[PDB]
Amino acid sequence: AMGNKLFNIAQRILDTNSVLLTERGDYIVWINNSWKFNSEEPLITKLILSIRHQLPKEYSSELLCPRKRKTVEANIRDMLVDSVETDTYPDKLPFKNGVLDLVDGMFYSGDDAKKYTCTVSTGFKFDDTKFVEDSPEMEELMNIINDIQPLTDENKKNRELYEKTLSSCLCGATKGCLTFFFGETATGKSTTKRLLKSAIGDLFVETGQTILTDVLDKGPNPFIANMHLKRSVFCSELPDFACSGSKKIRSDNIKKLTEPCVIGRPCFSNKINNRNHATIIIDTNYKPVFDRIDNALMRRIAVVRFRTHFSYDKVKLLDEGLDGKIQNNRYRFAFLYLLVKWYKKYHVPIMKLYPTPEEIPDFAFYLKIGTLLVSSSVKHIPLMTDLSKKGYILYDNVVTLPLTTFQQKISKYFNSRLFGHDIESFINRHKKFANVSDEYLQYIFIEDI
Amino acid sequence: AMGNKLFNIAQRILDTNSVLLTERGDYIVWINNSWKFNSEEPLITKLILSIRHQLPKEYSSELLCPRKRKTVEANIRDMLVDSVETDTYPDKLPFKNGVLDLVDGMFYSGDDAKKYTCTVSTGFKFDDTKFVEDSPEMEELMNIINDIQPLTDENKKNRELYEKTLSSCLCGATKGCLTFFFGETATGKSTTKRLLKSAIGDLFVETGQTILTDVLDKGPNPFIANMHLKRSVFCSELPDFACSGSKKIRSDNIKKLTEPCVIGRPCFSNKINNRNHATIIIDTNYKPVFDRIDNALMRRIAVVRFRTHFSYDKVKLLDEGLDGKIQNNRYRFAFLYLLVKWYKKYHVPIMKLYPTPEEIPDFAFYLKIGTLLVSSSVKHIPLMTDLSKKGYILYDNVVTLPLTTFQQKISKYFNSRLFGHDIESFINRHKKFANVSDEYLQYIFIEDI
Amino acid sequence: AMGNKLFNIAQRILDTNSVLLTERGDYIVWINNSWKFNSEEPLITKLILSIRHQLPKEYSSELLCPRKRKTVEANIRDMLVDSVETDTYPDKLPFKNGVLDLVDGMFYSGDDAKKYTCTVSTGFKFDDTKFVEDSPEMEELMNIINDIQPLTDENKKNRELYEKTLSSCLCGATKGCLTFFFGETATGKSTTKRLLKSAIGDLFVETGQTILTDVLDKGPNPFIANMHLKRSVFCSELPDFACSGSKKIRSDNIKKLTEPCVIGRPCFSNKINNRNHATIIIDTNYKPVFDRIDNALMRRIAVVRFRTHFSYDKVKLLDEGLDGKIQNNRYRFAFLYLLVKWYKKYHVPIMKLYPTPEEIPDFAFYLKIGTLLVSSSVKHIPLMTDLSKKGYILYDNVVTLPLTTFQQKISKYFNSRLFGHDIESFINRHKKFANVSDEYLQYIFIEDI
Amino acid sequence: AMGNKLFNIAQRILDTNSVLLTERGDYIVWINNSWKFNSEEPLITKLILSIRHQLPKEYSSELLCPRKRKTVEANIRDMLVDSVETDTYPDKLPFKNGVLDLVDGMFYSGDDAKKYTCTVSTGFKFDDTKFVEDSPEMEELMNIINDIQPLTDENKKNRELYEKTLSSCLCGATKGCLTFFFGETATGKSTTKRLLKSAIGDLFVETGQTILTDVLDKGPNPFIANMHLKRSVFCSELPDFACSGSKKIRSDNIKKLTEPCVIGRPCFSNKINNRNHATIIIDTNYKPVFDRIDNALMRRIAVVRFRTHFSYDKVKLLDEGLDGKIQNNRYRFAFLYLLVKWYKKYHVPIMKLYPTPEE
DNA sequence: CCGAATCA
DNA sequence: AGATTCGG
Repeated sequence: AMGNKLFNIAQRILDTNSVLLTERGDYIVWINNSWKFNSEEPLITKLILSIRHQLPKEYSSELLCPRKRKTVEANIRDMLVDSVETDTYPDKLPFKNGVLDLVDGMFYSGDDAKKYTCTVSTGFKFDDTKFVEDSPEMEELMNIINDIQPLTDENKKNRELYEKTLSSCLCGATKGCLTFFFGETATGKSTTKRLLKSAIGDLFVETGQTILTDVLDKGPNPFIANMHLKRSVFCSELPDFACSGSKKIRSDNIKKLTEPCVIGRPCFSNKINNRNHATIIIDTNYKPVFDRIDNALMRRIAVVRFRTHFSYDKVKLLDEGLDGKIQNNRYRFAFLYLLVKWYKKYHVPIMKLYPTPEEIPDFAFYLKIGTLLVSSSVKHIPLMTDLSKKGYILYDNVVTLPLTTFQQKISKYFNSRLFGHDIESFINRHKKFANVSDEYLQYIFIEDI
Repeated sequence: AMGNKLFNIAQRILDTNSVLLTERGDYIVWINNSWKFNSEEPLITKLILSIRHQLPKEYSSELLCPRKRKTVEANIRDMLVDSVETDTYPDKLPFKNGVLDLVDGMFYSGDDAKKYTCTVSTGFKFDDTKFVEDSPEMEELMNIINDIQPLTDENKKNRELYEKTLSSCLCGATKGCLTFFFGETATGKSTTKRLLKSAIGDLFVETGQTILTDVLDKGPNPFIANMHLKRSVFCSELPDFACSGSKKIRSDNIKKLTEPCVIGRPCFSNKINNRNHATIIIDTNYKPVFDRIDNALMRRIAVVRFRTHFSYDKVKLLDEGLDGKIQNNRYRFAFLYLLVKWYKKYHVPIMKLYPTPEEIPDFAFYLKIGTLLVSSSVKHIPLMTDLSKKGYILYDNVVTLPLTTFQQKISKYFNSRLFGHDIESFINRHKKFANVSDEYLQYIFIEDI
Repeated sequence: AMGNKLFNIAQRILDTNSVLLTERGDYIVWINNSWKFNSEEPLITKLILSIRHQLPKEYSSELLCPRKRKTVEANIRDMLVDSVETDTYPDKLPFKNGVLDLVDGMFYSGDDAKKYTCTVSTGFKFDDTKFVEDSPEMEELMNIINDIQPLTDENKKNRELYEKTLSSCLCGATKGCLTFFFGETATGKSTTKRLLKSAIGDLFVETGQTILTDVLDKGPNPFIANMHLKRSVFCSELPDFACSGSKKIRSDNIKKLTEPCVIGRPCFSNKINNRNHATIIIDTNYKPVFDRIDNALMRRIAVVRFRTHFSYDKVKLLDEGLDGKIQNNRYRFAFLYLLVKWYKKYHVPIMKLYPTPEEIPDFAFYLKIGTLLVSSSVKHIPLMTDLSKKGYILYDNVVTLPLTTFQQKISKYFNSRLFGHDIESFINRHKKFANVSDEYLQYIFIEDI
Repeated sequence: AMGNKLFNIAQRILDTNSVLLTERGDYIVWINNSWKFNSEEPLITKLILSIRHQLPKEYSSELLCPRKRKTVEANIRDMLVDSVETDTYPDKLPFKNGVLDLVDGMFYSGDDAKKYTCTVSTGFKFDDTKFVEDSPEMEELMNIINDIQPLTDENKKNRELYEKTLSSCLCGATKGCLTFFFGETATGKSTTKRLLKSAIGDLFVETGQTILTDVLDKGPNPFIANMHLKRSVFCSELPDFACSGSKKIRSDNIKKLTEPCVIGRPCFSNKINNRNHATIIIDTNYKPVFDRIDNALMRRIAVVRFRTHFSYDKVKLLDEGLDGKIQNNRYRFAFLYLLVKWYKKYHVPIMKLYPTPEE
């Protein structure tokens, strides 16, 4: 009683694989060299209208009927059963004209880009003519970057880490180590953030201190929903941690933002499985203080220092008109080319995210403790023969140092007053009582081992 | 089994580009020289009925069928895939008869106005005959404005800032610096607000103190939904900040209302991406007090003082019948012409929004502190040779002044009693402890540098 | 494939302009000499059925089909594009039989009333036979009103203000000055309220103290939705303001209820633009106390005193059976005729709403202050030659009087103990500190000018 | 392309006036001698099916089709324009079999009851056989009432006021003076309340202290929404006023519950204008304490004292099995007859509510 | 293939 | 001069 040919048209459309069922139970369409997607409005009908010209005239004429078109859309929905997931590759950069590869630097379009299923995109059309190195904009932006981070051997490690972070901003996979941009106000962090935002378009997203000092998994969370399927996250506006009224960075939150699928409820929808592919960068003017510090957190945190003010390692004047050029996307393609070059230099063929926690006072204190306070163990029991005369008493098969002796000897390596709050917090977090008073921390000095 | 010509009619309609798919997934229509839009009811059918006369009789007759008309509407919906965004230009003033340019003062209509995609409009038809300068209404309104803000050299900067703010009320872009209307009751702020509202019609919107002292991003927020795609916002009814029971202006809220797309959930809809193009003006009778004060906030805030009462820099009598004339829109076109003249004088070709925070007691205190308490740095370490004898002790490579010395010397420049709460709050927000008692603030006097 | 004549019928119907598209995007119909309206159910089909007899038999027969009737309704919806606003005139009184003019006292019906677009109505049919002056009910109601408000020269101003307020209860425009009904319990305020309610039917609406002491703009607000497009509002049940546990009247709320379109979200709908055409009257047994007092509020507030008890300026007995007559609408048309007469006496041709704030203790205190404490200005600087010897010290080009002197001299005009809380609140709201202790209020006595 | 006869059938149905449009924008139907009403589901189709037999066979066959029946319903909706208000008379008592008049005591049914438009009803079928005076249940209930309130000259005023309040519980108009039931615990107030509830069926509604000490007009208010179109409200559970933490009775609330159409937002609906025809009775064991005292409140308050404890003015034994008879509706029609007799004694021809503030 | 029934 | 089915 209906059109048999409509199912044939649906089958032919699904042969092209122009519409796919996402793992989240959503539908995507391949229109205008882009994987367009909208949960609110099914774009299947729009896809049918787009690809009607790619079909015999006997079928394109039938597709003109909205009723028949909706019938074909329903047929496609029914046939599409396997919820095929997307956005697997981390080395492909989508555009409004297709996909650009980060490996060879070759940009794909049309069916070449259709082989890649990218739900999001950079938000603008790709232009290879502007995507060149021998351009005045490229040279100007290189000068700007050198101003922000000098190419000096003292800053060579810091500059290289900054370049690696910027290259990893293009990564489509999880970030295994958080990056901190430390410095003073207007040291180039904001300029770098604006340049990255202009270069990557819709892939950019920024947030404040909310996710860093508050529990994300509490009812709906717009921040987590926005951060899903992203390329880079900027966490600016941190408070004076040394002063009262400022919260500490929650290590639990930092460890939460390190998984491929970070949990968090969206608004009036069930999309808790938020895929985390974004490079999270923290902008601050002060050295952060964390509520909890451990080896895992120190291996999840890297710090980049900005040491050149623009009126430090150097002082220069401020360019007022450069902000307008950034807002005009004059250096967008130059920044993109620089990021591609850095990605090839560093992240080709494998992503690398190494931690640098030694640029934080509390982190440095904990690192020095760990280098000097290796935990007691059964393997350290045979050392009791030499450690008995040094105050270390064997308590429950553990080499234990008295709290008084520990506090006396911790003033030799650390300032007992500068680290007084830090030392007290570390003790309270790691002290144990023998009976009531022979308080000990299950750590051993290497000076006595 | 249906009409093949219906798709041809849809194609011809979309050739005219009379209907566009917004970035928010909404549909707009170009009817009666206006970009009409309604999410609740799709105006596509109404657009088809409007433009049926612009089509051959073979097609206009077919469009008379509501079923065929809905079929063509569905075809248009399917063909429209690219969610083209609108309202880009900040220099175009829409009307019910078309678009008026702020650059050359030329008003466009019909297809000339169709080139511009304005979702909102002034809410009334444009009239060039009333849009003249050599009119009695223009002279009367100029006299009224001079009464509100005298053309005196003492008030010349204040008057010019007020004129710049009024001209920027026509801006279709983000406001980079909040404006404060400070004064006493009935000093002309309400008259100016009413004149602007009558001049700009639907583009006007006003709000209370809710957005200034409360967190906007908390579930649904009607205020943010209303403020989207606006031209000017008035924030009146501020409390006595010096007295108890009155909240402080949240600097976080002020910084939130400074982005092109301010977040905030509407009512039973997903339009969190609220575009902010409105000039936010704050009406108050008292000098505001902020919970947090920083350089960014002071660069985001400007203050305009009203110094002429109407029974100050001058005192005059009250005109009871002027309110009726304002409500009758007698000076609507005169006010519009004055705003166009001011926009050409100031904002042509580029918008300018400079901060004036020095008209606020706490802001003035913080500005004087910043001029006198430049933060310590490594660049200031070589000054330790001269600063050691002046009480500045080098602590962790930071030039640190004792809290006692800081409090003693802050009474020389500031009244230690008048600013006692302010000084204490600043210290608590910016003090750091050396060990327990050598409390310091990482700032250096210039009298000793 | 459908009926071409259906569009012709729709065109003919829209020629009559029997259905109009409101500014709020709603549809109204002109049925039974009334502009019926319902957002929940479109009355267009009912209008088509009503006016089918006003069409040729070739069309009335076609309109009998519900499918064709719905088709014509959709055609009318599509053709109706201009969202024409309604309820402009304030001088027209709608009825269930048409519209009564307040200017000439002539009642219109049918197409004469169709020229007027009134969304609301009095809720009952008009009867000119009962709308007469030479009736026993009119004389009885005149006696009742004279009992409530004596026709005495002492109360002549109060009686005239009461009559003006009652006449303005018929106004279809914004009320520029709030009215207060002050007195004791059962002084005639409730009787007047009941008489007005019976006279005006659906146009009446009453509310409690919620809108006076609470913030209206907080999510949904049924009160604002009900008050829209109304003629009169009664705010009764005020607490003992001098005693604890009673909130103060928010001046912000009072100023909010003074605009043609008062904001406020309805329930599960977007009708925030609530048109305010109602005469707001406050019923209380105590003199109100406001959280904030200013010149604008005092110019927005009028007070009417009821000085005749019914067991004051006179004491009479209570009529138990008069309440039944009021509930039977016996004096409805007499009250309507009296209101029309008062409107012609006072509000013809222009509405007049003058403030009388001098009947409130705090308001009287502030009025006396303003008469005695004119604010200092540059125009008052030349008076410093005579004011220096009187304690007025010129501080920052402002004539400043010490707080001690101000408190000493404020006890001469005001009772420093009776107004002690009022004087202290005024000082705290208006005091300024020279350095810490030469506290001043920027106001000057006229005894020294 | 439809049938012409459907509009004619709709016109004929509307001639019978079996369906009416309420003032609240709702529809009511006259089925089984009752003005049935439902906003959730339009009962128009059911009414058409019911009255298809009252029509020529040429039309009943057409009405059998649900689609044609819905079409006729749409026609009726289009033709129904005047939102005629209903339930005006305060002297008519609706039932499931019709309406009983409080003036002459005559019960109406069918088209006689159709002339009366009652959205609500007593919730049970009327029975004149049980509605008689010479019944053992009537005598037993008279004894019970005399126990609750003695027929003594000392309590003659209190007894008469109590009888007037019980008679006014059947009033369909506004209550101009609130009535208080003062005394101690289990003095007979609960028994009288249960008897009234059993007698009046659905027309009864009972609440606690919420509406007496709190602000009614604050967002949705299910209590006020339920109180609409009611005949009597019982407000029990008043706390000890002397003890701290117990709120006082708000005079504003009392004045609010004295208008024909008391405001208040229902839940997810627009029924703010709630008609108030209910005789509000407050059950308490302490002398009331009010936030404000004034003549109007004193002119709005009536006090009835219960002075007979059932283990005061009398002390009698407890009848445990009487509650079972009450719940079995044994004294329902006897109580109804007593209420009608009291209404004729007091409220014929005019309702009367006189305050007693001196108590 | 035309008409009627069934009809978005 | 819904389309589509069923009947002629």
